[PDB]
Amino acid sequence: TKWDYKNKENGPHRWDKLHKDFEVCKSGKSQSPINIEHYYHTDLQFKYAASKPKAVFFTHHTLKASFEPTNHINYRGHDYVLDNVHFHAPMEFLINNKTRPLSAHFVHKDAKGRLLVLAIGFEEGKENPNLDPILEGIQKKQNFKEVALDAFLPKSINYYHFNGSLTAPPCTEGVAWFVIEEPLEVSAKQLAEIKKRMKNSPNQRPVQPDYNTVIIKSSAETR
Amino acid sequence: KWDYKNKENGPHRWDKLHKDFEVCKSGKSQSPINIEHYYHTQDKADLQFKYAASKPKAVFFTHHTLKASFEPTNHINYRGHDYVLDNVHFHAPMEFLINNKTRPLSAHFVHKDAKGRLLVLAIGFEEGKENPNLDPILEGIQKKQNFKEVALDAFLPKSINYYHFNGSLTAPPCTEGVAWFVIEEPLEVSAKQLAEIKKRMKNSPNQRPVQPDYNTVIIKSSAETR
Ligand SMILES: CC(=O)Nc1nnc(S(N)(=O)=O)s1
Ligand SMILES: CC(=O)Nc1nnc(S(N)(=O)=O)s1
Ligand SMILES: [Cl-]
Ligand SMILES: [Cl-]
Ligand SMILES: [Zn+2]
Ligand SMILES: [Zn+2]
Repeated sequence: TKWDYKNKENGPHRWDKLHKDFEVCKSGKSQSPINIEHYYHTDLQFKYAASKPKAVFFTHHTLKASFEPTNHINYRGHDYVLDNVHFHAPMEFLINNKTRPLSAHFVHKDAKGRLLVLAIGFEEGKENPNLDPILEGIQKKQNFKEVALDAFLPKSINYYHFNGSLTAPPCTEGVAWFVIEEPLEVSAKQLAEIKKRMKNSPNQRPVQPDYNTVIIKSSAETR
Repeated sequence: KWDYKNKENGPHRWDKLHKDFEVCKSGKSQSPINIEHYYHTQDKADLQFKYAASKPKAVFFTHHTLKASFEPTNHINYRGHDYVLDNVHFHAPMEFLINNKTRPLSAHFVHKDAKGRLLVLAIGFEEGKENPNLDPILEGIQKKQNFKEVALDAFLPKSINYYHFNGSLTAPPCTEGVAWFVIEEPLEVSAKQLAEIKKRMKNSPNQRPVQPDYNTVIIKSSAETR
């Protein structure tokens, strides 16, 4: 069958049934997303640059932009190369039970195959020029307009870091999550646009059981 | 049948012996680990002890360990969650490594709350002064009924430094979602206590090798146990 976000046979409460591959979606004790609500206050380097997408496409219910392996985040002496950035409407992670209309995930992998994913919400407000090459380029196959990855995130960020899982099947654990507290802005026309291309259909996995995930809250400079 | 020797049933093959033991290989948050990257933090009063001297319901050898079980009269309260102490058992050598450094012995204080959530407390021993606290266990195991009270309210240090993370049981079925608190400060043990303890664990190492670490989030803090 084909996993989706509907309230029926293939929906999130039933991903585990569709494939044995997806069983950890139910049996796992560190599944994402969660409500980030209880945490501790208290080594992250960015190597992003304007990058022309390898491809920009709609896949498995998300708007996805893939990249050549030229961008990295270095964490605790290991490089995690950015594979792709994709979008969720609404945001999957809740910070103290507050949702944003959109979020973006920056998905990275190190040499051992370990995953590090960075999440950040969007706020309804002013236009965000960075969204445009992705929105302009679903429409193309070839020389894509560069995504300003080095301008995308806040210069100064406050983040929550915890151990979790992929928020979509096969829901693999061992994902190093960094969730940024600061919203980016997106216009009313851009959001409606982005939400419409993901078929006016919510692609937000519900909050999963939280087994007292150890979450630290900190801050860093992205540039 | 699972064991710690280098043949069919050893640590490398636990996932193969039973399908319940599959998370022993497939898990992304398996224990023990080398504790070497961690975050320093506040003393948020998260961890409060309600311990008292307790006579073991039993002291016995099971699954390569020497175990003392207790009545549900002892607690750990964490972040507004109460965990009742189930048992104390031993590992030789110590399973969690602190900054890649060895210990000859460790103790795990295994707790379970009403929902079945697991919290385990670990502390190492070093060769030195004799430890009187171990003696009712060494003395109580060649006996079967009346066990001497274990001074649970005295076993741990009054002031502790610990590392807290979520991990797994270090023995099959390697269940994850285990709340680990590893106390950095060691307790003491004599050469005779260490040797007999090992003989009561049949002079056979019951130490799980270190498993892969997927960027485990560890906070380092401190508390007063009494
Ligand atoms: C190739 C790839 O990135 N696959 C992903 N599956 N789930 C993800 S999520 N919502 O946890 O970021 S990413
Ligand atoms: C009943 C019981 O306590 N079972 C345990 N299995 N593994 C444990 S450990 N070494 O992670 O503390 S405890
Ligand atoms: Cl998110
Ligand atoms: Cl230990
Ligand atoms: Zn995502
Ligand atoms: Zn143990």
